[PDB]
Amino acid sequence: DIVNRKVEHVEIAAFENVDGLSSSTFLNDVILVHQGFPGISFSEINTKTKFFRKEISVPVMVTGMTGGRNELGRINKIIAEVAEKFGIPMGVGSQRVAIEKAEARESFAIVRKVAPTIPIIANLGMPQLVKGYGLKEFQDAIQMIEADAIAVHLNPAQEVFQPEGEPEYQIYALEKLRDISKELSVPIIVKESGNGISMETAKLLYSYGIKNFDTSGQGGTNWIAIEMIRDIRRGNWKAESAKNFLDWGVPTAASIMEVRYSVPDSFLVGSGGIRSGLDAAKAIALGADIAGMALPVLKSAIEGKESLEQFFRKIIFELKAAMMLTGSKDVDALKKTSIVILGKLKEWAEYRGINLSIYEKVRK
Amino acid sequence: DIVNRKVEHVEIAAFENVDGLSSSTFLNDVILVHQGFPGISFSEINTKTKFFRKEISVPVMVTGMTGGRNELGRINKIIAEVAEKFGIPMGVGSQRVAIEKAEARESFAIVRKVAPTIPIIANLGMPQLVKGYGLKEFQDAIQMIEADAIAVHLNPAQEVFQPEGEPEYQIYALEKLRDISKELSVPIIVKESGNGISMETAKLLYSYGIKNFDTSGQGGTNWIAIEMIRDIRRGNWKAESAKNFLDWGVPTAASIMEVRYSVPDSFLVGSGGIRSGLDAAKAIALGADIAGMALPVLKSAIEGKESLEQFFRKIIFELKAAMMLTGSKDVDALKKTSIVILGKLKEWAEYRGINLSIYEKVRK
Amino acid sequence: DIVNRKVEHVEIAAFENVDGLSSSTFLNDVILVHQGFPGISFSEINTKTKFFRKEISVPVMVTGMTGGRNELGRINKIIAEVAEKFGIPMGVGSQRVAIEKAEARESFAIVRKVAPTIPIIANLGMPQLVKGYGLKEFQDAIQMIEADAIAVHLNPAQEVFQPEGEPEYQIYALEKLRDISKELSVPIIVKESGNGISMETAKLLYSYGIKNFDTSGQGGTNWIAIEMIRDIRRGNWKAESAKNFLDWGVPTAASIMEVRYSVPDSFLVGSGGIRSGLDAAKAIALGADIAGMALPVLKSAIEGKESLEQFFRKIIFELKAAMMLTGSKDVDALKKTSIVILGKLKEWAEYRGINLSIYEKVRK
Amino acid sequence: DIVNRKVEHVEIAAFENVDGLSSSTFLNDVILVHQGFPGISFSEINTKTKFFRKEISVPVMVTGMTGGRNELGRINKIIAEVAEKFGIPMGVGSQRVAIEKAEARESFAIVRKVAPTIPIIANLGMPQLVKGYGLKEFQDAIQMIEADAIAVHLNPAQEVFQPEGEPEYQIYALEKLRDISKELSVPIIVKESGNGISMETAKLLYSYGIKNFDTSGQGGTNWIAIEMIRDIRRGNWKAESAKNFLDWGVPTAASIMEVRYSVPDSFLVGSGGIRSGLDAAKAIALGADIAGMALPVLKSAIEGKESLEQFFRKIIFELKAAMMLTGSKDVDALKKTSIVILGKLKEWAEYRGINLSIYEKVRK
Ligand SMILES: Cc1cc2nc3c(=O)[nH]c(=O)nc-3n(C[C@H](O)[C@H](O)[C@H](O)COP(=O)(O)O)c2cc1C
Ligand SMILES: Cc1cc2nc3c(=O)[nH]c(=O)nc-3n(C[C@H](O)[C@H](O)[C@H](O)COP(=O)(O)O)c2cc1C
Ligand SMILES: Cc1cc2nc3c(=O)[nH]c(=O)nc-3n(C[C@H](O)[C@H](O)[C@H](O)COP(=O)(O)O)c2cc1C
Ligand SMILES: Cc1cc2nc3c(=O)[nH]c(=O)nc-3n(C[C@H](O)[C@H](O)[C@H](O)COP(=O)(O)O)c2cc1C
Ligand SMILES: CC(C)CCOP(=O)(O)OP(=O)(O)O
Ligand SMILES: CC(C)CCOP(=O)(O)OP(=O)(O)O
Ligand SMILES: CC(C)CCOP(=O)(O)OP(=O)(O)O
Ligand SMILES: CC(C)CCOP(=O)(O)OP(=O)(O)O
Ligand SMILES: [Mg+2]
Ligand SMILES: [Mg+2]
Ligand SMILES: [Mg+2]
Ligand SMILES: [Mg+2]
Repeated sequence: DIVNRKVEHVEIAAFENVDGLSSSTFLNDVILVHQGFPGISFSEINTKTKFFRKEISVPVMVTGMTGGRNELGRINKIIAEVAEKFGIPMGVGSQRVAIEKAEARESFAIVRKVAPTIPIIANLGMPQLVKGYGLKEFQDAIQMIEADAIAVHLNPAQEVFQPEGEPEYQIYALEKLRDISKELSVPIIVKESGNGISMETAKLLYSYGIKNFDTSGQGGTNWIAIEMIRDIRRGNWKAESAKNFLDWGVPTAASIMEVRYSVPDSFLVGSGGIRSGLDAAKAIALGADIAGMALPVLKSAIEGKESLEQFFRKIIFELKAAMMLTGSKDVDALKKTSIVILGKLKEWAEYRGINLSIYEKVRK
Repeated sequence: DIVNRKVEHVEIAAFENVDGLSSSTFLNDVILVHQGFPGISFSEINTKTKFFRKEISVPVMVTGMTGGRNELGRINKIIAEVAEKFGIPMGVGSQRVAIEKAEARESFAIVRKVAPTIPIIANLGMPQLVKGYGLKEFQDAIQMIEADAIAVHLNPAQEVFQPEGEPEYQIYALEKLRDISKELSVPIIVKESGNGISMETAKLLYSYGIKNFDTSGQGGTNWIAIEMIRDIRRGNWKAESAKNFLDWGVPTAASIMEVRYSVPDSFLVGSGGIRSGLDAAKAIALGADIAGMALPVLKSAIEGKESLEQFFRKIIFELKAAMMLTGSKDVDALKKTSIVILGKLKEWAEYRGINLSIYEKVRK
Repeated sequence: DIVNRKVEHVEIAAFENVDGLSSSTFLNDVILVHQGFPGISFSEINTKTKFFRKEISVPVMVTGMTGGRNELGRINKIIAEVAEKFGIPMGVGSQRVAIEKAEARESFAIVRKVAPTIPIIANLGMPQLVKGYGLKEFQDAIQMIEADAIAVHLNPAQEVFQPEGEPEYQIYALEKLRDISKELSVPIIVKESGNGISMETAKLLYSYGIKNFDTSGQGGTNWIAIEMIRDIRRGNWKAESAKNFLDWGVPTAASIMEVRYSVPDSFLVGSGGIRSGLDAAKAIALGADIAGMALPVLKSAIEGKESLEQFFRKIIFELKAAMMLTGSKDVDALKKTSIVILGKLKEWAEYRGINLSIYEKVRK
Repeated sequence: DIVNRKVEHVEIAAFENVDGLSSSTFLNDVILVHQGFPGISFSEINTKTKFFRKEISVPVMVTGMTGGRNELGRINKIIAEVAEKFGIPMGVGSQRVAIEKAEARESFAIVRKVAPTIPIIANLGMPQLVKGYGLKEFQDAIQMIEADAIAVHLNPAQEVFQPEGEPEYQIYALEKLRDISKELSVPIIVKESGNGISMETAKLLYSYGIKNFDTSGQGGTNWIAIEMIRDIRRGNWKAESAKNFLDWGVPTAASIMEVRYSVPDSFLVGSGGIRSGLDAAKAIALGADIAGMALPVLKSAIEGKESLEQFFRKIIFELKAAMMLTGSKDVDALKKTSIVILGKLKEWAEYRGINLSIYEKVRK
């Protein structure tokens, strides 16, 4: 039944109209300044970067999506085996379903069988931490895929509108997380899920020892829309209310600025509606260390292995194009390349007290 | 004939295109910052608040609308009995028609028969104060429904365009109001009716001892539009002139900022185009103490009791969703949650000398 | 043939699509703050104001349009006799045609026969001043209609695109104007003709003794569009070039600000796209002493006397509505009522060094 | 085969939808202030200006386009003979094709046979400097047309997406350029090709001794779009990636401000989407010394000699119209005429640290 929600999520995300529905990343408000004389050759561009203790080929990761059933495991297999080939890290979806059901385990474990070298990121939800999960469940999630890190997701907006949702975000959960992190052999990443991380949330998490963030801002997969659709489907009246919240959240670009600014030493994944290598380049230039993608990887993987390989080729070419055209020889150079911030994003930053001058210093 | 206007008002408001016609609340310019870690559970959210000497369940009121005839009284009865059930305060429509016609009284009195505990708010127009109404008429309006307060409405824009309108707003009326307030057993609220309260008007009313305001800004029911339609109907040439004023007024959001800023200790209802619990949450976060609704309550009540009950359930769920997602455990926390002000509202505030820093301190 | 241009002008302005074509007044960027308690009664509003040595009923004038042929004279007659009835001043069109042709004189003179008391404003073009017109021509224009003032029009944009146009605006013309003003028994108003007066032009004219200005900004009658159409008609290739300049000029609202700011003691007509009494009210609140109108008076006059009477009633009602709703008892109060400046007009003012604070002081 | 790309470029530029495709010049954000009293006569307007050691009739140049084959040479012939007649300078297209193929030479040389007096500008691409071109190749390009200057183009964005592209922009190329300039008898202009010059690129080039720039910003011919179309045509998957970059680059207007500000003594060509004499006037008022045009000259030349003559008449009239209407008697006066900067251009400048006050001083 949790396994049912799992297939339904994939089905709605993949096949319904939920990508950027009534929402925005604000990334149109970010412009990378063109350099007519780049000072480099396309072929000397170096996209390698660090991901904790490993080196990755490209400053992009696939963020967590699925698992919990055979056909979900075969999607995970395709994603893992292509991510392995391209040298890019992969998060799996929530492993709750596999803590609850032993039959669901193989759909996660397959990932490490087929991807022995890339970083693999485990996944559990924050509500489970308030509902009995602790050290041993985290260790199980980690060992199940020989994870290099664990992502703990924030999805209170999704939980609020989800028919069987669990909107339990008591502070006790952070106390528990902080304790768990003491004993864990791998780092914790705290990621949102379509609604973004603000400076108040980032500072709170940091105060409990969290140093690794994944923005997952509005403007990509709309998880309120997905649950709205699940509510429409089962005649649940929360559907009409969900519609009022479709543009709820911190836009990806605003979230990147907010996290980088409020916690300048954070290791930061910029994700939520990254759809091209240009999006990826903007997210990095703005302040992220790596760009995250989920939905377009799902849709490609469903079409097949070769389709997903072509997808990654395209993303990597686009990223390098944006590095070439900004004179950025490597990832560090891109992080400090010249940008323009305009429009609503500029107004957002101004109101939120993000001094642009100190901002520019911090992102460089 | 006044009773005729009363039915015509309800009919045009309920069934014609007058809601936000060529007007705007500016509430799109207000964004509540999403908190990925709320620090609370949905079920611990407390929406109780004070309304003068009573406690109400939810920081929302139904503002005054109707009365004056049987079928208008049956609408009032539906509204009152549902408002009683939900623990929310209800204003009635103008009681002038019931001061003028004894047959109209029951259509107001029914309200207190069916709603013994909730705050009930009386209603008289400012133009009547200029035209001979005094203490006794106020006392009659109050006792008629055992009111906990009286609303005195400002509708000069409506009166200007109304075929039988009375645009008499001499300053003498305020001297009279101040005198009446000395002797009244319940507080006075001064409310607008679709065109909003500016700082000049708020400060003027305050200088005369008015401490309780209801913004009723532009962006919701368009009363100039209603009278334009009444003019079109009777071939009155004022109709074409009304069309030029459809976007006349202070937008609800700007009016909330203006009243809170210029009279920081005011008890403030934010109303005019509040259509969801998210609107309600924005209005409160901006500076209102409670959100007011009229038109969508009318339209639901016309459909029936159960329809109105479902409407309030939806509003309350949406409000609590916005409280959850900003980490607001109670109404006081919502009043000081993090916001972003963008666009035309920001430009409005800047021109009007609303220092945003002192504004943030004042709204808390 | 000049008489032909006169007929063609009226015909294109009245019946073709040239009103606000690809242009804007910026008046949407000006908002009059609504006062829910005006402090006045509609019937005590006083709209009287000064126009040089005469009193006028309403702070509105009909600006110069036509004359030069019988049917143009009958239009002038209708305008004059209604303007006389309403106590509002009337400018006539360019009297060049009547200096050049004795048969054209009656079409101007009729105006004073039918309107003995209102201010009547003569009209000559600046290019005529560079081409031989002097004191006597001015005196003839004045005595022809017993004028209370003379308007000298600036139309370089129109002259550039006009098939038989005369774009001669040598500085010598100003020396001449200054000399002529020494000897003239009535004041000179310098007016534009759809393209507006900037601060550089206003200060220049002031340095030569001009104190009376009529903005005639872009956003109403588009004179470049009129000449474009005349060019299209006669296969003149200047038509395609005119199209590139359709949005050329200082917007009416910007021009009012610019003239009031740069020449604070000016007597100022705000005109160019004034289409309602609300437009008129905004223009005066912004800084004008009176609002000017041409095109909509033309279109009404063509329909007839009664049609023009209804038009003025509508304008006057709308003005008084805007005065009522801002608590403006008289024209002086309107000149200092509260406004909001937003959008492009705000950006225009900022770039042009119009300090908003000193601006508010100067207009009040 | 390079000859083939040459024909294909002309064909796609002339006949496909690539002019301002998903791009913008930002020139709508620049407004020349209208002067109702110009202080001059149309006929006294002087448009003559300096182009290195020659005088040209009009502050406009045809920037480099084509050559390399007979039919391309006949286009160059038409352009050269009309440019000669109008006294305006002409750049030729890349002469690489003529260094590589002796048969291609006549298609460039024809230009000087038919245009003996106007400035003629040679052309070579920056990638060729990293690939073996040096002094002698420059001298050959120059002598081939008795050039008065050489343009070295920057096209890294084009090279990235070009099927046979050469995205080699190593810094060594500037070292070489600086050396070559020591020994060359004519000055070097560095020009972009539809994606614009930033302050970082301008300052870099300046640090290597480059004093003459041609902005070629986005908003006109979209070279990424041209290569996208060439990619679509040959089934190259880079096509989908090109689509993501269609709005990549510095908008012409922004580039003019950036180069003028960062290198205040530069000799500056403002080009990229200059389509009218009004565009030309804005570019000069903004900070350019001359306006450049390519695409609309190509399209006219393809129609014929008389068509191109009419095109230049139209451009010249529009320029003089804009000078008339700003009171600009000559090109120096236009360079310091009053402007307003609004919108995205204003935001661009602000973020990039272009102080508008020091900007106004520098451009005047
Ligand atoms: C079908 C699907 C399932 C997902 N499930 C999870 C989950 O189990 N755990 C998690 O942390 N994020 C999950 N996500 C959220 C993504 O990891 C990501 O944060 C979000 O979708 C925004 O990125 P995108 O716009 O590139 O999809 C899911 C995404 C998709 C499309
Ligand atoms: C049919 C109807 C009649 C109304 N009559 C009154 C009135 O008698 N007195 C009053 O103060 N306001 C009256 N109102 C104005 C409302 O109380 C409220 O201020 C305004 O409609 C804006 O709120 P809304 O957009 O939620 O309707 C009326 C509203 C409606 C829809
Ligand atoms: C048909 C017509 C002819 C006009 N001719 C004259 C003219 O002779 N002299 C003059 O000063 N302005 C003349 N005007 C310009 C107007 O006085 C006015 O400045 C301009 O039309 C802007 O006002 P509007 O938008 O209300 O028309 C003419 C206007 C119209 C509609
Ligand atoms: C068909 C065509 C070919 C071009 N080839 C050249 C080239 O060989 N060298 C060069 O420097 N620029 C070349 N350009 C770029 C233009 O000179 C100019 O910088 C750019 O097109 C922007 O101006 P526009 O928008 O007026 O076309 C070419 C332009 C066109 C339309
Ligand atoms: C986006 C995302 C977190 C989707 C998973 O949400 P979920 O609440 O269904 O996950 P759980 O299985 O952990 O409850
Ligand atoms: C919005 C609102 C005040 C509608 C009632 O206006 P009205 O002038 O019809 O009310 P009265 O019966 O008090 O005159
Ligand atoms: C708007 C306006 C001045 C129209 C009259 O322009 P015109 O050049 O036709 O007038 P003249 O008869 O004075 O030349
Ligand atoms: C715009 C422009 C420079 C077009 C010419 O680019 P190209 O790379 O084809 O020129 P080359 O022949 O110099 O390579
Ligand atoms: Mg969950
Ligand atoms: Mg009334
Ligand atoms: Mg003329
Ligand atoms: Mg090349």
